Amino acid sequence: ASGVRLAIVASSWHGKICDALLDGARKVAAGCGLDDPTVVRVLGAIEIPVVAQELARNHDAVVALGVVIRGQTPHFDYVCDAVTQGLTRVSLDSSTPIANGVLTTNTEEQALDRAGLPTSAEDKGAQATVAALATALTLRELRAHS
Amino acid sequence: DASGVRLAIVASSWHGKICDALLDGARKVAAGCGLDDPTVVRVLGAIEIPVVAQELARNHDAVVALGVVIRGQTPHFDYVCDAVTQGLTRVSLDSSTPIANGVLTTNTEEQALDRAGLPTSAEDKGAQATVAALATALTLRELRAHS
Amino acid sequence: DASGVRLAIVASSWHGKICDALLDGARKVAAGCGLDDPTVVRVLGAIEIPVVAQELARNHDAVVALGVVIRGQTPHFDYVCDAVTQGLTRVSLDSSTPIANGVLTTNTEEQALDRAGLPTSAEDKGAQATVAALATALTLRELRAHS
Amino acid sequence: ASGVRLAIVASSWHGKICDALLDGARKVAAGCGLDDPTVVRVLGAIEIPVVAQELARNHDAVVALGVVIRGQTPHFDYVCDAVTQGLTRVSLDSSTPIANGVLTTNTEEQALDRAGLPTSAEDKGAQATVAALATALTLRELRAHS
Amino acid sequence: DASGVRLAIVASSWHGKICDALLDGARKVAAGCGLDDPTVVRVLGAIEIPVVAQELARNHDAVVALGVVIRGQTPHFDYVCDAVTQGLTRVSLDSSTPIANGVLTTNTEEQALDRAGLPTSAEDKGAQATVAALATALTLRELRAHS
Ligand SMILES: O=c1[nH]c(Cl)c(CCCCOP(=O)(O)O)c(=O)[nH]1
Ligand SMILES: O=c1[nH]c(Cl)c(CCCCOP(=O)(O)O)c(=O)[nH]1
Ligand SMILES: O=c1[nH]c(Cl)c(CCCCOP(=O)(O)O)c(=O)[nH]1
Ligand SMILES: O=c1[nH]c(Cl)c(CCCCOP(=O)(O)O)c(=O)[nH]1
Ligand SMILES: O=c1[nH]c(Cl)c(CCCCOP(=O)(O)O)c(=O)[nH]1
Ligand SMILES: [K+]
Ligand SMILES: [K+]
Ligand SMILES: [K+]
Ligand SMILES: [K+]
Ligand SMILES: [K+]
Ligand SMILES: [K+]
Ligand SMILES: [K+]
Ligand SMILES: [K+]
Ligand SMILES: [K+]
Ligand SMILES: [K+]
Ligand SMILES: [K+]
Ligand SMILES: [K+]
Ligand SMILES: [K+]
Ligand SMILES: [K+]
Ligand SMILES: [K+]
Ligand SMILES: [K+]
Repeated sequence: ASGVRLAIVASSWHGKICDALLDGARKVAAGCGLDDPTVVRVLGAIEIPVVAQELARNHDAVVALGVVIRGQTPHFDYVCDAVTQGLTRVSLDSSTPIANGVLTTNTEEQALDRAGLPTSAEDKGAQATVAALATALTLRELRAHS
Repeated sequence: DASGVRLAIVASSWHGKICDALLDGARKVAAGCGLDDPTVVRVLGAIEIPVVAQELARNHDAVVALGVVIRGQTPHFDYVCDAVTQGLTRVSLDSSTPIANGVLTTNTEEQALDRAGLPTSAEDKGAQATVAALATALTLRELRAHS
Repeated sequence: DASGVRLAIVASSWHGKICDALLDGARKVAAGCGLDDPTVVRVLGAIEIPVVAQELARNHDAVVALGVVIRGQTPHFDYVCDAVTQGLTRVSLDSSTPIANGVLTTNTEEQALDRAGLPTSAEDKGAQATVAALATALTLRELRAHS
Repeated sequence: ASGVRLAIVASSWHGKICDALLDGARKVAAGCGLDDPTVVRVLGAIEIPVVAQELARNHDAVVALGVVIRGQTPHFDYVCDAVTQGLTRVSLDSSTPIANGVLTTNTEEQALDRAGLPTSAEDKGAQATVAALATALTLRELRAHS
Repeated sequence: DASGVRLAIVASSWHGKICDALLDGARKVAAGCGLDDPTVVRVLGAIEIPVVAQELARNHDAVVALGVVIRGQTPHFDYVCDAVTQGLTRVSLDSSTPIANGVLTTNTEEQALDRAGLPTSAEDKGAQATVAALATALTLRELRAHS
């Protein structure tokens, strides 16, 4: 994957968990021969699609990282609807994979469990970067050459 | 920071005290960041915000959307929140412009009060949404064309 | 006052009595604001509104959507309300024209009656939507080009 | 209303219920004096929008007929979501009424009761055709003419 | 006789054994209808299907979408299914190409196995989706311009 132009946009709402996701994505990127992907920080998940849209203009793949955790109101449902709709539209408008590393949990421990910390069951940042890179390589192979 | 950003704020009026409080928070953040004169526009309800947001996005770096939807006796709340979600999301991507989320969507009036940055509120979504708008605008300025 | 704005109203007919009442509300607000002859068009059910509202938006500053969707025995209500929600939101932004929300989405007949501005009704969604349509039309006029 | 150009697309999943919807639609078009409508069969509700899109290029109105009955899984919800987004989009892209004749029920009993059979409470194939026809005529009047 | 139709199949790999069974059902229908060599592409998860389906749609009469989403401990399952639903629906209509539904969306693994055309499965979702794809391609063929 050393030739792929990779972008990562990570939100900052719930800082420790977001850093963990990013750390996972970067390590997968580096392990695949990419030492310097484009990394951009935004505040919350609502801000990801617009930044992903900009990044997709000149990258083969964008990894979307963030953490939405349910509060006391229906607001959680609408934040996740907005991000779902936006990323989906961005990937199709740009014909570019936007990988899903945006945790959507009922609880904080569930998010921690999926963030790739030493005792976590899995790592979404890593998983989303693999998805982005595999899908970019597939698309490159399907498209025009040579 | 933030003094060159062209900010717009669109605020509904459906629950007066709450709406005015969100708008105050948005405006105080803008002033704190060197923005004394953002474009401020008022609409009746949340459903009116997207079309007005769309107009504003043509000549601003960021738009803050403020409103309050509180659940009543019917499914109506669900559809109002869906319309706004789809609309703001479409607007931000059609215009490549941050549309910051300061629209409260609550089960109770208590909860909305608690999130509007009134004296005894736990938090202020109006202030938070303005931080998001300004920061994303600045990020986009950095990402886009300059030499 | 809105004596210069071009208003259209599209009202469905499924549940006639409540629909006529919504229309009455809409027309009264219109007349009170200086508009005695808005464009009024009738459609069968709520699913017909967006396509007609689309046509009306090409020739008006605001469209008021009126209708009544009352829950039955099946999930069907959800998908009818979903469709109207997506459509009207699309139409408003495609045409950059306010499409005002006067479409009741209720669990019972009692609830729709209570929101249709009949004599003993708690409120009048037709009136409310119409105020939203005109105030938004006027706001947009002030925002857009004039010399 | 004898001058409107009418197309009907019906899915075949739950065949007995689908035919009764179609018969209801056919009776209303015949009673309103139409030149026999363009009638197309598709397998399930999921296929309706893409065929509706084709028919909409050559017709004043499309009647969409189908039956979705909830099963053991959440699949029902997503099937109904797809058809909702699709037809809505098709009607607005083409500026053409796409009438609602898609039953979305919990049980087979409920579908039967809405399919215009002798002991049925309602006739949705009929209801949808009236809506299509009336909306076609309304748009014809709103649009440009002498 | 579908020997003339250009068929693509995109299948995810999340839950490998089940995806493979779905693919096998698809292939068998395809081969039974005269198509020994359809375009087959593997993607990681269901989120990746729309963008690849879009690419396939430029060069094919029909695309079959195969995949498996099984609900976990969080609301994540709902959003993943919302994304796939919206994406595929958008792709079929942008490109006017049948995109057949072979994406399982189940609460349990047991449910998904039962729908995947295994020896003891109640039904075969892969086979079903392919019949839908091919049949819809043929219909569109007769509906469109020919002599
Ligand atoms: O990126 C993000 N993440 C999260 Cl967790 C939230 C808040 C989730 C909503 C919880 O708040 P409550 O519903 O007001 O208690 C957000 O807005 N944006
Ligand atoms: O900006 C807004 N805010 C709110 Cl709270 C509503 C009504 C919420 C619906 C509650 O009332 P009920 O469902 O009729 O009891 C709106 O339409 N537009
Ligand atoms: O404008 C409208 N209004 C209403 Cl109330 C309906 C019926 C929705 C409820 C259906 O009843 P069920 O068939 O028992 O679910 C509609 O289709 N179109
Ligand atoms: O036109 C249609 N109709 C119906 Cl009823 C279905 C399946 C309903 C899904 C129920 O099955 P289960 O959820 O697997 O038990 C479809 O796909 N397409
Ligand atoms: O193609 C797919 N399939 C599936 Cl099953 C998933 C997992 C959805 C369930 C996630 O588990 P949770 O994190 O425990 O909610 C996916 O992301 N992509
Ligand atoms: K790109
Ligand atoms: K929680
Ligand atoms: K990690
Ligand atoms: K702008
Ligand atoms: K309440
Ligand atoms: K405040
Ligand atoms: K730059
Ligand atoms: K207009
Ligand atoms: K009822
Ligand atoms: K009234
Ligand atoms: K102006
Ligand atoms: K047409
Ligand atoms: K059932
Ligand atoms: K005319
Ligand atoms: K094609
Ligand atoms: K499970």
